Amino acid sequence: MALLQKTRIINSMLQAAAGKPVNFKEMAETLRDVIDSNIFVVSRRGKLLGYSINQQIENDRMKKMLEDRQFPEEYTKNLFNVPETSSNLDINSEYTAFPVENRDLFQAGLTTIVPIIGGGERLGTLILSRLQDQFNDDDLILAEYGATVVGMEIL
Amino acid sequence: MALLQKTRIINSMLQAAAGKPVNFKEMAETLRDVIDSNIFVVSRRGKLLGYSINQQIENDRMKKMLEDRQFPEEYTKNLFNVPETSSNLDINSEYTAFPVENRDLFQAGLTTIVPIIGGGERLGTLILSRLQDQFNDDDLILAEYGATVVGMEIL
Ligand SMILES: CC(C)[C@H](N)C(=O)O
Ligand SMILES: CC(C)[C@H](N)C(=O)O
Repeated sequence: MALLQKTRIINSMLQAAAGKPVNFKEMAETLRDVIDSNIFVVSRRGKLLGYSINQQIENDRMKKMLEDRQFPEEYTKNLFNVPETSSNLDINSEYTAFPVENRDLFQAGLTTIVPIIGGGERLGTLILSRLQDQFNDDDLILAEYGATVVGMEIL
Repeated sequence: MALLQKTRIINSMLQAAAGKPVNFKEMAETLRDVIDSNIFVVSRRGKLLGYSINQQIENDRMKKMLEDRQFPEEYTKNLFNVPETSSNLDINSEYTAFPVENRDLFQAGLTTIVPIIGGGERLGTLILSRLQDQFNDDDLILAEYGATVVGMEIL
């Protein structure tokens, strides 16, 4: 589908949701639907504000992070070192959203890191991951739209 | 410039502005910059919440509307009859944003009507107008992004 269709999908969701008690789970599921990727909305200190999983993986440490709603400390800290969107980061990147013990299995795993920003403040990070299919401009548009509005709905 | 560049321009503006006292003038100027068109954010009852003019026109009734920050009653009412974005509406459309006494002069004037919606409620209308150049998907994406976030910043 065309980009305008996908943006319309986010827009209808935003239009109906404003105002109800903010729903990051819903935003993550929407982005997952239009970007076709795993979605994690991660706070400054690693708290999962929302996520939506597009691939079930059999890694226990990963399943725990989602049950805990908490990403690792070091990994989460290091996300501040990416000041601007950085896309198509491969399995060997320190920023990969796939678990490192499974690099062999997820050799084609791609990660996109999107700073969530609001008031000149890095409020969090929106992480996108999936297998094999390179992220393109359209995915970035949708990703950044979502990160911007999440940055707003965080306030 | 690519769409992703233009969306980045709106995004930086939104990112710095949240939160300061909402600024519809700034939003209108931004959209004008990226869509290259006149921009009017019109309330349910015709109040100009914001505008940004890309073409100065010599029509006094129009200059008054902007000084008053109020569009006409009938015209404003009839905007509810457009439930979804309707673009590239010509000079002879009842929805035209050009003054009707100057139809001859503005024969190539095109208008796009974008419902501003929030909570299942039509909150207003975002109107785009310009001469000669047809609106395309990219303009609509930018227009609808802006209308959606205006619908939110109205709440
Ligand atoms: C999955 C993510 C948090 C990181 N690459 C890790 O392996 O812990
Ligand atoms: C400009 C607008 C409000 C309308 N077409 C009019 O002529 O009054």
